[PDB]
Amino acid sequence: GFPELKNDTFLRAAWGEETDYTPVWCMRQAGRYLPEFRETRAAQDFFSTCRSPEACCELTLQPLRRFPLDAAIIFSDILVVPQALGMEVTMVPGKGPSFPEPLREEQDLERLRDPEVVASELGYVFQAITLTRQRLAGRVPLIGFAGAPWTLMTYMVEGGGSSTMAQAKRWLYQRPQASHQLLRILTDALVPYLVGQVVAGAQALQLFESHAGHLGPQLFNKFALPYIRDVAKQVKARLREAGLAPVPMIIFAKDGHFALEELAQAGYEVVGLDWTVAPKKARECVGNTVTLQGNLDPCALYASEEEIGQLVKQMLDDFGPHRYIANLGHGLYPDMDPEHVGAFVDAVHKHSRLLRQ
Amino acid sequence: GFPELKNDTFLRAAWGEETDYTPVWCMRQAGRYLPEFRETRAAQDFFSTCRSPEACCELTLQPLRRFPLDAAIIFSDILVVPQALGMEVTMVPGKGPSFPEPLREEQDLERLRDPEVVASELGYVFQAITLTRQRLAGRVPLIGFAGAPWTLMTYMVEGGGSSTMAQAKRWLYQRPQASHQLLRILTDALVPYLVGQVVAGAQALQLFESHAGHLGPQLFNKFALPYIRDVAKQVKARLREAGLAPVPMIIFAKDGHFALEELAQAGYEVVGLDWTVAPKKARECVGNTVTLQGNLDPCALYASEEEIGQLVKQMLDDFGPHRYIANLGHGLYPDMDPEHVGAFVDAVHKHSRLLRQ
Repeated sequence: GFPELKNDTFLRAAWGEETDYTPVWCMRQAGRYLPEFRETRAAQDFFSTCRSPEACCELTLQPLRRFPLDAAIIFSDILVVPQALGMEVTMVPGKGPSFPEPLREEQDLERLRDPEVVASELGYVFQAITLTRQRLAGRVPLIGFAGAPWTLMTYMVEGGGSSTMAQAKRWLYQRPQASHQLLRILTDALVPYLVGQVVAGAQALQLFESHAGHLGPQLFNKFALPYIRDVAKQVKARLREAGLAPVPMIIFAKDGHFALEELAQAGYEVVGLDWTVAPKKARECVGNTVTLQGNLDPCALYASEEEIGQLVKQMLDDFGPHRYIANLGHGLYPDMDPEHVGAFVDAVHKHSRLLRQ
Repeated sequence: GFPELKNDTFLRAAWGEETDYTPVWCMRQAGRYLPEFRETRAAQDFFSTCRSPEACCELTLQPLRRFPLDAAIIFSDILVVPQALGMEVTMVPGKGPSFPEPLREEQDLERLRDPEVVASELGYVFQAITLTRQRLAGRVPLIGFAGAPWTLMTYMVEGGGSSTMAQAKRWLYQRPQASHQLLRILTDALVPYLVGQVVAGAQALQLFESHAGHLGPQLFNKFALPYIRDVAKQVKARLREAGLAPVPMIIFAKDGHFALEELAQAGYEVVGLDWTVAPKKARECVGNTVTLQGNLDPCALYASEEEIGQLVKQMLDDFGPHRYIANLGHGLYPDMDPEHVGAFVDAVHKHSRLLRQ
C-alpha cells in the first residue's frame, strides 16, 4: 500500500549485508538545533505537536531537506506511552518533561490504563507514521521508536530527569514485586504500540533505554534485560502472525557498556552505542553477528568542519566497513550548528567510500 | 608529631599487602543521611562550616562513633579549590553548588589567582586536618582529598551540575588551548594543596574525577588523563623532597570504565570504581598490581539488612581477598538509613574474614 523504497542502504546495513557506503542518521535530527523546528513547534504546545499528524510529518521531513540522511525517524516522544497509560505530563519550554504526580507507591499503579488499550490511545502516532511514509515517497526508510520499560519507569517514578534515579532504584530494591508489575504493564503497552507503528508504515524500530547507565549489571539483568528481550520477541511474533514482515530492531542502551554482551543476544539486529565505548571494544563484546550503530560524541559537532571530518575518519577506521550504521552517541543538542551536522553526514559518506575502494 | 596509628588495615590494603580482613569506608560517610550531620551543619552555612576546623573535625568523627569504619575522610568539599582560585560559590540548601558567574570565555581566566597562592588560601583545611588527626588519636588513618582538574573545570564552566557538560565539552572542542591553560592552572593549585594536606596530617589522598563519564576515551586521554598523571607525579615528588613519606593515592573516575587500563598506569596505588563495572572485568582491565576500591551500588543500601549482607557477600567473592578496599560505587545519598550503612560495614568485616579462613 506504500511507495517502493528507493534508498535501502540503512536496512541492508541493519540486517548485516554488505553495502556500497556506510549509511548515517542522527538521533534528534528533528530537533531544536534547526530554526525551522523551533518555528513549527512555536505553533502548538509540545504534546499537541505530537498529536497533529501534519506537524509530526513536517518535523520529520525537515532534516532530510537539509541533509542526505539515510533514514528518517518519526517525530514523537518516548513519553507518549506513559501519557497514554493515564499519567498527566508537561513539556513546559525550558524545563523539560515533568509528571507533577509521579508514581510513588504500589497503590499508584491502580491509576494506569489496561496496557491492551494503549495502542488505541496512540492512534495519532500511527496516523503520523502513515502520512510520513506516504510523503517520503520511498526516499529513505522510516524508523519508529519507543522508550524501553526501565527508562519509562524512571520518568514515571522520578517525575522527570534525575542524576541518580534514586527514587526509581529505591523501587527496584524495596518494592521489587511492584517494580516487576510496572515493568510488565509497560512491556504489555509497548508491544502493541510498536506493532502498530509497523502496521502504520514504520520500516525499522528503535528502543531507547536512555537510563540504562544508572543500573549496573546485576539490577540491569534483573529489571531491564528481561523486558527488553520480551519486547523484541513479542513484536516479531505479532508481526509474523499478522502476515507482515518483521523490521530490523535496534536497542540503544545509553551508558550500557556493562550490558553489551547480553544486548547482542537479546533479539535485536542492531545494538546502538554511546560515545564512551571504544568501537573496537564494543565489537569484541557483541561479536560478529549484530550490527553496531553510533557512536560519535555529539559534542564533537562543536568542533570545526575539518576536525569533524577527521574524527569521523577515525571512527570509521575503528568500526570498519561491515555491520555498521553511523550515528552520534546520543541525540543532537539544541545549540548545535546545522552546518556541522551537514559536515558529519558528508564525512561519513565520503570516508566510508574511501574505506571500501 | 602525631599519635601512632593503631589500625592501619586500610593503608596496608592500599599498598597491596595481605590483610586479615577487608577494610571498608564509605564515600560521604560524613553526610546528610546522619541526623547529627544535619544538626551541626544547621549552625553555619556550608562553606562557613568548611572554614571552622572544629566543625570539620566534628563532622569527620561522627560516622566513626556509629560504625567501625577503617578510615576517616576529612569533611570538606571539592569546590574549595575553585573558591580559593577566586570564584564566588554558593551551597544554597536544596539547590546544590552554584557559581553564579561561571567561566565562559578565555578572558575569564584573568580573574583567577596565581595557583601558587591557593594553598595559603586553604589554610583552614590544613587546620582541620591537623585537628582531626590529633583527635582521632591513631584510631584509623585520615584521608585527604580534592577534585581532579577536569571535574573542577566542569563546575567552573557549567556553574554547577549538568547532565551533559555541554558547555565544558564545548570548551574542549572549540577552545582547546584555553582548556589546557585552565587545566594546568587547576593542576598547579591542586599539587601544593594536596602536599599541604599531607604536611598537615593526611595519611592517604583521594582524587575525585566525578565527571569522567561525560568524556569518553579520546577526550579523556587528551584533557583529563595528563593532568591526573601530573598530580600524582608532582605530589609524590614534593613530599619526598620535603623529607616526608608519600601516602597512598587513590584515583576515583566515576563512569570511567573506558579509562581503567590507563588509570592503572597513572601513578596511583588505588583505582576506585563505580558500581557499573563488574569487579572481575575491572580486575582484568587494571591488572594485578594496583588495589581496587569499591564498588557497591549506593542504592543497594535501600534494601533490607539481610539483602545488603548477601550483596556484599557476592561483591567480596568477585573482588577476592587481595588488593581490595571495600566502599560504595559513589557517595551515600541523603535519604539513606544509618542502620543500613552499619549493616554494609558489618557485612564487609564478617564476610571478608569468612573468605580468608
